[PDB]
Amino acid sequence: SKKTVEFVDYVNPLMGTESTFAFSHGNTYPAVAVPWGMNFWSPQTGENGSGWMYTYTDSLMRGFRQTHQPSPWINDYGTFSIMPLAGELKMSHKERLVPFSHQQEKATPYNYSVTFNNGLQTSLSATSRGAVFEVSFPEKEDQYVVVDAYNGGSSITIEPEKRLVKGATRYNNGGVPDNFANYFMMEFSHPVIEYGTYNGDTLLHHQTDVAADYTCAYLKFDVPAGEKLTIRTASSFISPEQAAINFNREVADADVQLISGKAREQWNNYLGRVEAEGGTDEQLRTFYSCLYRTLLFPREFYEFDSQGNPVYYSPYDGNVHDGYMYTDNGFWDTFRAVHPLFTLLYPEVSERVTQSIINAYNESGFMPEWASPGHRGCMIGNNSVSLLVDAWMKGIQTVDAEKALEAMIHQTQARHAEIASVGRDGFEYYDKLGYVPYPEVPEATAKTLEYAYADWCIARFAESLGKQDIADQYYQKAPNYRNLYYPEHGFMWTKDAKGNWRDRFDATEWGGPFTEGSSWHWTWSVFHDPEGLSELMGGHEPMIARLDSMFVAPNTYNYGTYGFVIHEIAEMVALNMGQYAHGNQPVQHAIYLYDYIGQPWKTQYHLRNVMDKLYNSGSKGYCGDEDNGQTSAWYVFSAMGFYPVCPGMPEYAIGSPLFKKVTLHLPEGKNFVVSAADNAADRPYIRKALLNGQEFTRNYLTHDELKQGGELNLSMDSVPNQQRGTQPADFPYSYSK
Amino acid sequence: WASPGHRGCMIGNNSVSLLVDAWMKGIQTVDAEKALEAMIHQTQARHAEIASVGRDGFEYYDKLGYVPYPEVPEATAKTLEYAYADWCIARFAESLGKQDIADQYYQKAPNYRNLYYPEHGFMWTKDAKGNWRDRFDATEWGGPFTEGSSWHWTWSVFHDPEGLSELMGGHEPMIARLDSMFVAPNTYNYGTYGFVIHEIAEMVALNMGQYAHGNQPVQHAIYLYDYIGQPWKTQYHLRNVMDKLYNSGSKGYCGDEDNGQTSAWYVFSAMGFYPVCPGMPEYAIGSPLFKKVTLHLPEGKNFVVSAADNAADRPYIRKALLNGQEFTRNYLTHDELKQGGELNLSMDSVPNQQRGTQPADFPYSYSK
Ligand code: NA
Ligand code: NA
Repeated sequence: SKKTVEFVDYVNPLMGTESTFAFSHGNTYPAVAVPWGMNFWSPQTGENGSGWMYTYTDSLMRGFRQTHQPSPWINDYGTFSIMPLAGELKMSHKERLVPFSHQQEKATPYNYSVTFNNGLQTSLSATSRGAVFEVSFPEKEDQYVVVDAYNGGSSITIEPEKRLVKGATRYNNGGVPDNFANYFMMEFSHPVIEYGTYNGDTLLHHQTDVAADYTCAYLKFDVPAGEKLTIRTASSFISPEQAAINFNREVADADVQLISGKAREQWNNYLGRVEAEGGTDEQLRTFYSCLYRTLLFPREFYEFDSQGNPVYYSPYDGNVHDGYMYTDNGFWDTFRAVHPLFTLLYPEVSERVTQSIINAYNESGFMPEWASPGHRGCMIGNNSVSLLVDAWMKGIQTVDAEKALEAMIHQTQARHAEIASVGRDGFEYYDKLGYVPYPEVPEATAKTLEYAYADWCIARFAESLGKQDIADQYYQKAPNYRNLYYPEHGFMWTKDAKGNWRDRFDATEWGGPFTEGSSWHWTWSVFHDPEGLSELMGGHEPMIARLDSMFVAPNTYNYGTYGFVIHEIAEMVALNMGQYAHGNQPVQHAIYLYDYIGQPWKTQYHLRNVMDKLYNSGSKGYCGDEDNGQTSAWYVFSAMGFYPVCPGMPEYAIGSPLFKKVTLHLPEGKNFVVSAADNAADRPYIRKALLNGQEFTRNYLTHDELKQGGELNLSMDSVPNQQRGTQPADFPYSYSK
Repeated sequence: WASPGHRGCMIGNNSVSLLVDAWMKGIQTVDAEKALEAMIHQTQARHAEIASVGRDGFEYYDKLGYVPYPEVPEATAKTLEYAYADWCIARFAESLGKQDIADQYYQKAPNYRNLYYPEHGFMWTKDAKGNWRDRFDATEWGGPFTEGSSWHWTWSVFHDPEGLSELMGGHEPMIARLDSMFVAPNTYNYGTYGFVIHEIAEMVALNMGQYAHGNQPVQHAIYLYDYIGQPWKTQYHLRNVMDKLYNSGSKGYCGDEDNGQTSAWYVFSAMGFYPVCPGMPEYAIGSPLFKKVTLHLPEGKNFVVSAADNAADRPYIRKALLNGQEFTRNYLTHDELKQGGELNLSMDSVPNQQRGTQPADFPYSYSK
């Protein structure tokens, strides 16, 4: 039903725009899009070529980009920009610098609007594959639009009499076939009075066709006072003909108001699949902003042909195929919570994503791990397997079982000749030794830990097909994490190919056999077997103590006499020293581990503390020094009250919900409610629970329990209930249990 | 190091810098041939007992392009100091018309590149066989470094900021790394309960020591934004440092005064400009502390830096006139000062991101 404040109204696309470390994979741009849209749009302040496309502290705008960028370091491909200008014409991105104030900027998912200091106003709204702009030019100043087709070998053609511009952009950062291009077209509402092209060296007036390394074109207008210029645009990865089909289907005849309303409706539809009630405006903004961020990637990479059928340009083999393709995703990051969120609330997406993984395998020989748009060398692991198996175990079964199994096994028994992250780096050593050795293989221990998990997923998959021999082969590798636990030191470490432990153990030392972390983080990377990890650590007791040594309260000695303001200044210190590296991948699940070892109240306390202290909805809203936006799905799940600790096992460990109520609108008209009528900032603890009206003491919900609809009714309290959730029957899955 | 005669202390051949910086500014009171002989000898010889007199490890340096560790103590710091002295000698020889000698020394000016560890993005160390020392650690003091770690010493390339940015991946990455050194502290959501809790938080960041003010190899670092397109950041951060890291009381400095050096940084920075690279007669512009400074130079010439609307929260240069003409360069030459005149600055509470961002505006780099 219509509401005064709709879910999309809570979204701030600039949340955490100042929260990201320069040398991380976190994006900072206010994406204008529809969910999973093939093309995104954004303001651009950075130079062409810079992954730092939009920098909040920069006050000069250069263009509005059609972008696909999933990380500043992965960078962009198939990108061009459009830039309206008043007064003086400037062609090169190096010279198009127009001052604006954030006070005259309004960024939302369905429309970005900005008014420059010179009074020129523009806004744009996106469809899946196109966009529409309005431009209001200042009176009595020259009126231009510049189209920038980027460098790397581009072309632009102007047809002034038809008010059309078409072109091809080929800029990319690798991972593309030899015939790669994005074919674009745009239409202007008003007569093109003058026009010209630029080839990176010379501005050529009256010329209408240009091709060079770097190309731009300008159009000059004479829009009458009171009127606005509309620009309609769409692109395709298939051909100029398909770009025109996309244009005609999605943006032809539209003004920005039409596209804006449609995108707003789409966002409200998709965001509204989880309805949060009974929270502050700040909490609602944080939640829906994180959810918006979560519904952007991976992007759909398919298009609908003249017959309305889905087709795609393959970024793996460069041919056009029937069916579905997605891209722009690092599974090493997104298997943990983003794809699990899809399997629950957006399973129609997982249905197509899983098919696309197999398609990429058919087209290239390997499943992707980091793709943008094709195979890119980045990060580690075989988490492609997790997406397939997690979905399969939740009843999302669109791929052929035998083909999927073959692909999974191959991913663990081969590696790309050039790209270490494609397939399994070090598989020969791992199969022989039970671990990947360092310094023989970079990041060996983090790899071993990721591989033991992927092998557990493959065992689970094979077992569910009745292929018990293959399952037992893979279950034999599931405990390989144990092979790197250094008993004298009580942490994961590394060995060379001869079995010698690396000299001078140091739990805090980054790099080497570890990835983006140290043993302090990577020791927790055993989410398929928390019970087996506790065994290594000497039992539930020692494990609880080590978790406690990550989330411990600040020490204020006798200084708290100055007030409660003392414990706040004191809490900063632990976070700044980084005892808990919120966002660090191998410990994203760690707060939930208390659910497995008998003290769920600690999960409840710490989770609620993190949600309150490390998030807000503003420009620095991903507060964790180690959080560069990657915890968006983590926040959505955690606010709802539960989290997929081990994808591939259809279970969600229970934390503590943020709102008085969330309602999940699931397939086939089923609704699942988590109600917490007496929830409050100082009432993080679950005293009692009813599941569908029956006393409920388990520390997890199954996917089936959610999917069938119903209600988890929680009685929240300010003190923990130490008699609840402490029995072995209450604990979620472990391989060794 | 002299007190009163030769004393074994510290490193480098910066005697050469005193001679060359003065010479290139027109101070020429020594025999040119004798000075060149002495400079060359300083790089080709070492005192039998005192490591800091002459060039410790010169044999290795000339052969390998760097001083190796553990063969020579403090090898990486020495290499970086030597690359700069060699650049100075090249400048001197060139000005005398000795182009061959100049070219031989200019070939050594880029030796700083030989210790940049690409995998890690910091200066590090190699042994004589060319093997990187195991267990890289950017914050590890001692060994191949002195009075600092790679974190500090990575910035010790005053004769070639452009070439340093090249190693780092360009202007933007170098900006990003400077920004992290000078970043204001993270206050999470604690900003609500109190304030300036941000001020208190700043003191913690300084206790931690992200930017080691006074630490020699990074003294110039705040001025580097002048070389890479964002002078407004130099302006903001310099003024912050001058306000927060100095006072006139008994605990007035953040570290050793050092024979006028920490003191001289403050004097230059308060006047509005700083000699990033002695031996090159120019001064990178920062942001003046006062509404006016007048320098009384030789031959009755006076140079004025005026900033009539200067104030504590107006650290930025909106606009400048040099001797009445629009001025956008991020440096003044020694000749511009010496001849007398005025740099008239319009100060502002917000940065002017359109000013001083062009290649023509950047000061000297050997690589440019
Ligand atoms: Na952050
Ligand atoms: Na705004």
